[PDB]
Amino acid sequence: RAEVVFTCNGKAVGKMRNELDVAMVKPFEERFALATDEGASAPPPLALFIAGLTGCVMTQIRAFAKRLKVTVTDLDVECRVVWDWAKAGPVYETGPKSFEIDIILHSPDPIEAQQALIEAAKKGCFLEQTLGQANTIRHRLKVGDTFIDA
Amino acid sequence: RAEVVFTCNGKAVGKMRNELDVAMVKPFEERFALATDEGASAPPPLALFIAGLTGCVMTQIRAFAKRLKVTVTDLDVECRVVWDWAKAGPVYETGPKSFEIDIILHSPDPIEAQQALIEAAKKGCFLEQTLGQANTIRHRLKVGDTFIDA
Repeated sequence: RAEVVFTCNGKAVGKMRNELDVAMVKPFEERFALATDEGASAPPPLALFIAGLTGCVMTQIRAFAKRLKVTVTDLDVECRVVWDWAKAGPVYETGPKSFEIDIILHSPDPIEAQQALIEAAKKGCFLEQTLGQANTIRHRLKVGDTFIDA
Repeated sequence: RAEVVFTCNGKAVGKMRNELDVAMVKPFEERFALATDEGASAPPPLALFIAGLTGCVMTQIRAFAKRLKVTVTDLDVECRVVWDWAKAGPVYETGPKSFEIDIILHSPDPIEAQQALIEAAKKGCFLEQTLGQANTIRHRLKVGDTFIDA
């Protein structure tokens, strides 16, 4: 199994800002400091993906906590995603292997209440709900003035 | 159908750098300039996701083009993703609605060759292969020194 492994350790700061410490772990080790927020050399694509997923989960936890009667302090979310690849003639093909999200709430509330918040956050999180089902991506290729299926 | 809609227009620059012009379109309009690369106020989580997806696709196109005998110039990739939400008691639940990726190669090669490159890029793209299947995300909640399922 040739693997690509990313992790993200997210920490809640400010009102809605999440500071996302992303690392490639395999095939080699690199770190990227990213962030998300709500209100109003570049990293590799999988770093943006894992930061997005971690930030999405964190955002829903933070948005829903008071509504669901949970006090959360110094929220930390740790996410690990594993993919694998295989040779396919002159190129490679890929797929997902595992997704893990560990959540630290520092909450004074019942565990049942904390679980309700995590469940609500899972269903509120656009990206989690996307990842939980198969999706069809329509691809098209420009030819002249038109786009054909590709 | 209450929708959340993001777009990304990606442009290839440099050797592997992709400049990703992301917009929220619904529920309101915001723009974010992002980028990915390979070698060696913060945006919302869905902006990082769509930038990641667009950058992943572009990276595979660029990595595979010469290997598959395709000349690509001034690569541009346009991606549109639509989700929807619905009320669920005191909170909301979400899901994916549509994914569209339009590719502009400016290539002097046969259309069949360009399609082979796009197909190879689809299978090489970690994120496309992730999105094409259902995934299980294991969630855990810290309790004391241990993590329980959540």
